[PDB]
Amino acid sequence: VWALCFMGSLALLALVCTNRIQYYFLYPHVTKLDEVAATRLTFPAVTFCNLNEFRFSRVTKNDLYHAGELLALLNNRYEIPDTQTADEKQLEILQDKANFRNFKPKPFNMLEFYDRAGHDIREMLLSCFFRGEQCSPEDFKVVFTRYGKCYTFNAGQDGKPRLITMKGGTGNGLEIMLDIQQDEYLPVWGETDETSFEAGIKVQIHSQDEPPLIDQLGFGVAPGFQTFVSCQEQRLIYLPPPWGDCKATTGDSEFYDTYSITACRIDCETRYLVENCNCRMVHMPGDAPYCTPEQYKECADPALDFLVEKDNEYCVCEMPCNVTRYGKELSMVKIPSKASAKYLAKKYNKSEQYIGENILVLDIFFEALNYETIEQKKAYEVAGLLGDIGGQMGLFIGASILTVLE
Amino acid sequence: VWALCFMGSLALLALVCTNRIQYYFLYPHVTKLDEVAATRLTFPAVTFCNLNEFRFSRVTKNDLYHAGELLALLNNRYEIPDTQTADEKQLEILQDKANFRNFKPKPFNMLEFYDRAGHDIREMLLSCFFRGEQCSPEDFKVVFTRYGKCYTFNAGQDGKPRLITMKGGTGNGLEIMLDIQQDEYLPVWGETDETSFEAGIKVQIHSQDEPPLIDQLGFGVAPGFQTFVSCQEQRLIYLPPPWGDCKATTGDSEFYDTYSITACRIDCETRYLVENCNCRMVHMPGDAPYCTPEQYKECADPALDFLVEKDNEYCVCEMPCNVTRYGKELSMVKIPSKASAKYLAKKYNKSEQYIGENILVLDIFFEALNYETIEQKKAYEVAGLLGDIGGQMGLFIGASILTVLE
Amino acid sequence: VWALCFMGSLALLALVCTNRIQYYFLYPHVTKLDEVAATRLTFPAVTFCNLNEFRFSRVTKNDLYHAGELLALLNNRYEIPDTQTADEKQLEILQDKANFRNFKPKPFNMLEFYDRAGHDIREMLLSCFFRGEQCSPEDFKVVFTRYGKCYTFNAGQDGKPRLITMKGGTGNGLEIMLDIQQDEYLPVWGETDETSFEAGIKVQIHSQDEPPLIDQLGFGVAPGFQTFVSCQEQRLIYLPPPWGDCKATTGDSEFYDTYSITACRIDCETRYLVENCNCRMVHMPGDAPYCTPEQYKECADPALDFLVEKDNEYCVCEMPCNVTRYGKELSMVKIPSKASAKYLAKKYNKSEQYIGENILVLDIFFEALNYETIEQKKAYEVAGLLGDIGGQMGLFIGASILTVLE
Ligand SMILES: [Cl-]
Ligand SMILES: [Cl-]
Ligand SMILES: [Cl-]
Ligand SMILES: [Cs+]
Ligand SMILES: [Cs+]
Ligand SMILES: [Cs+]
Ligand SMILES: [Cs+]
Ligand SMILES: [Cs+]
Ligand SMILES: [Cs+]
Ligand SMILES: [Cs+]
Ligand SMILES: [Cs+]
Repeated sequence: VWALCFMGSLALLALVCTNRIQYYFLYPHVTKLDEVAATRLTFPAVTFCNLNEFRFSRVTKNDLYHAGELLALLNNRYEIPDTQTADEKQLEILQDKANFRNFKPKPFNMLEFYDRAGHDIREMLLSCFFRGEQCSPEDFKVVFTRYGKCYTFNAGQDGKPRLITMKGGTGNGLEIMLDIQQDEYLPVWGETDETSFEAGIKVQIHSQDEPPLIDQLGFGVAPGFQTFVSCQEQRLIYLPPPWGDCKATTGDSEFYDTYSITACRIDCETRYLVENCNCRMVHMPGDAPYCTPEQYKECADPALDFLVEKDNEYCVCEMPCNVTRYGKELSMVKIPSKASAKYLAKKYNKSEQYIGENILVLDIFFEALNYETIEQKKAYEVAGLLGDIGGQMGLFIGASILTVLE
Repeated sequence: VWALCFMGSLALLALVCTNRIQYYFLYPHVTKLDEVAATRLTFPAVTFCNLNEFRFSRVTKNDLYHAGELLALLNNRYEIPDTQTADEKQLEILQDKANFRNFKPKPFNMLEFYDRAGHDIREMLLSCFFRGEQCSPEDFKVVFTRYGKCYTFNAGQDGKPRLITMKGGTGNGLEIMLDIQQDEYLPVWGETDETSFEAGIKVQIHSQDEPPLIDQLGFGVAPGFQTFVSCQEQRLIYLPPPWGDCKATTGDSEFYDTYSITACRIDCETRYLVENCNCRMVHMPGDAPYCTPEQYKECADPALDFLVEKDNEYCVCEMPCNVTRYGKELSMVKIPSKASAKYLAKKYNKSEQYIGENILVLDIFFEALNYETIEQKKAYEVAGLLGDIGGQMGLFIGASILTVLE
Repeated sequence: VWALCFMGSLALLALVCTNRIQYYFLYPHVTKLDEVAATRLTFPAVTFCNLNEFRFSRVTKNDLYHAGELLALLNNRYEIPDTQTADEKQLEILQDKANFRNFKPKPFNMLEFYDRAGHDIREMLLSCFFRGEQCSPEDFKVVFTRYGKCYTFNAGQDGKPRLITMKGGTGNGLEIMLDIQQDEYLPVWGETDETSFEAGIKVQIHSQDEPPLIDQLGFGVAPGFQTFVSCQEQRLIYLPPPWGDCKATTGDSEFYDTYSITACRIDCETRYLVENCNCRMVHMPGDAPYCTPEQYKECADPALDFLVEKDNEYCVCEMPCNVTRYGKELSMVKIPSKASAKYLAKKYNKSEQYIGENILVLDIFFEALNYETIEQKKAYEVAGLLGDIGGQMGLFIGASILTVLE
């Protein structure tokens, strides 16, 4: 008599049991977030670039011939544009070296042009301090970006015993004072991908083993300010194939020997430009010929402009399994003060005007809670499934012992 | 003999079993946080407002009569305040149209005043680019806030095939150059909720289907800078009644057909002002009469000033079950450079002074890890409880088989 | 016959069972993150400091004698440095009170010097508003930092019924307008830890019961801007000994009666300076003698400079079990506008130049989602282990009933 709903007690097992086994096959994960004060923490690499690509005093006669149009300094008939914009003192200088009567074109490449005309760390870096220790231009590695000759502090390449951070605050990080040298900025007479309307620098904080994409990803620092950048290192760990679609951390993709989102982007930005312009830009890796100024203006610029703005399809990247993110909070105070302008003016052999317009202090450091791990953890292991459907079996063929008793 | 602590083995079951069943009734939840590089991602809406509400050249004789006191331009006896502050060239203009001898008041409402005197996108927008494509004032929807005539890029209303983002960097987002038109700013002679001491604009990044609250929630952008806004879309999902107290996402509340915190706030800001001033402000929805300048100064301003600063009680909102947050990291570089000022001066038919004081470049884009889900997941399902108290029952009436054996 | 792999079915139990018991001993935890719109939320404390330590008009003859070298105003032979930098009008004033012929040294201590020469809230605070209510210098508590005489709004010490926040937006928070008084800045003739090249203020948002470390942790606010600081309170809860190594929240460590990272840092910064200079700095607690200017320059500065930049070893802190973090997003607009400069100039009895160079508006408020809890939760309780190894036992000595049946 009392056994009709005992096979109905089998119906309860089925419904409850069949969902815990479906839940496993969804392969669900939870998140383990730990914000903590670390010790012996590795300091990131800091890349920076002047927003002006070429120093006006270094642009030679041959430099202007090959690259003039690309820099919007010459029209098509190799002369100064009909318009343009002043300048009483500069137009004298430029038209003198725009005189091509007497001139025969000499060999030219953009990498050497960037390298020589590009702004120099040795005259930009007025002051460097990391953790009490004073750094020099030696502590900065030259790296080429779409901006030109750029510089990486703490690149930590070749034997260099990487710099560590212990606690929070400005003192436990990097401080640099810079002269952006506005009096060396190329006159802007038109708009091209090489000229800008802005004075200042671009900065990007990244892992030593991930290349910069400062054109796209970087932050700006304005001249005539001290800028505080309070940071936090975020370690993001993901789960392999069955739970999430991450690509393996330890390589292995193309021109760089560490897989990251940025490396993957530059990888096929190189492929794309080679497969379309027969040409690579200055900042791209590989061994293809460097783009000639004519190829930059006709092919290489629009090609990369297409990839970084229009493309929805060609250069897309998978998620790596390890990602380092840098949370940052920015802040400014004015430099110089009325009470200090004259000091710095004298100290660096400069006008008081100049100091207010060119001088810049950068502070990169971490806050107290400097380290964050965001790791995806498995929610239902195989053993926990068996221990749940097992203890589910012995509940309707094991806890029936107390219902038939009553 | 060996059965005295077997009912003491029942005591172990009770203590361990009664806490796993209490743990279920706490209804606990965990968090699933996923920061990832997305694809086919929806671009937010961008609302912006000039901090000056009314263009000085558009304030007519009738405009000054009705709204003069509210704008701190006239005292109570309809004349220019006894003090005030200059200006040799402006006081000539204002006192000419402050001459009310010969004048008879004409019909007036604030919405039309805002609409006509309000700053115009067509003369503010000097440059617009989204993802390589150039935008025009057509791509901006006019929206009224407490600031006045404001504008929303990518409002995505009425058929408009919403704009998408693929990757990280400035190129995959919006860039706009603006003239805030300081020479059109109303003279500030006193302090009111309509005048400000600041030049610049207010910006707010929000969902297409959530209204702006830019007065309260927005960020500022200063003139004479290029400002980079690196973003991250954060999707926050919460749990319904038993686990958390969220209100349903899909409606359904009052003047807007999507429930959000901002919509809920404006909802009863409208109710409150109607139920206290017999009046609605220009930016509020519904069908009540628009506030007259006199009602603004006497009733509507203090009423809303009470709600947004003092009120602890009247207009409080429940959490929605879906929230879109935008993490943002701001950055500046100077505009113009010494080497480009003259170009832009000529390009827009303006003084070099003007360019340094009025011109502004805004960049809104997402970083590489553009998308974040913060979803609350159930920690103890009903099936996992049964599989644990079941496997708990068969441990003291099932693993006694190995203790009586020894 | 059908019993050879039944002891092989014992092998399955062993492998699956021995990992769920190893998983427990790893003591794993998950994370519960809840971003929500709060109510009745406690407003933080806001500390700020002028970047100039000593007001030029308050530096007396005796002040210059004792502290002159430390301030880089005097060389070693008690005279004005041979160089230095101007100033036609200031060098007249300073050399008059640098005349020590006729002068006999009087008693001196840095705390009184900071207290008297330090910038005064009563002449810096031009405007204060919190949630519609106007605040005065009374609402600001004087606190000494390495900057000098600094000020804390909403310190909430001694009976003060702490201020609350309800919703998001500028209105539900603090707004302050400041004159940093650049015309009162001490001339900078050299570089010391007491002089700076920057005009502006340092700000830090912290818990009422945690001291400031504004030198290290604070953010800057530049003069001639309105700065918006959109905030979010983050409550971080950690797990005691067995799961994580947190130190107890409710005390109990040294000079402050609440354990926090900042309190712990100042604790042994005090110990260190006492145990090395026989000396404490002005901002440090305890009862040791205050450092004399000579001791500052010779001992106390380099000692603390060592701790905040070089030290990897001496002053390291454990994690507390409760931490309050403040996420912040910064933003600027220009002050004053061309149309308002003259008003403020007149209002505060100042030059139009002065207003552009000294005036500053600060806005501290929370966004809509103002409150965040990041709490570490236990992943495998003891009861859930037993209910899993129990339901694991009764799966190979309980679900064999269906395999021997077939
Ligand atoms: Cl790409
Ligand atoms: Cl409200
Ligand atoms: Cl320390
Ligand atoms: Cs450009
Ligand atoms: Cs490789
Ligand atoms: Cs206002
Ligand atoms: Cs509705
Ligand atoms: Cs200093
Ligand atoms: Cs204590
Ligand atoms: Cs379980
Ligand atoms: Cs279980």
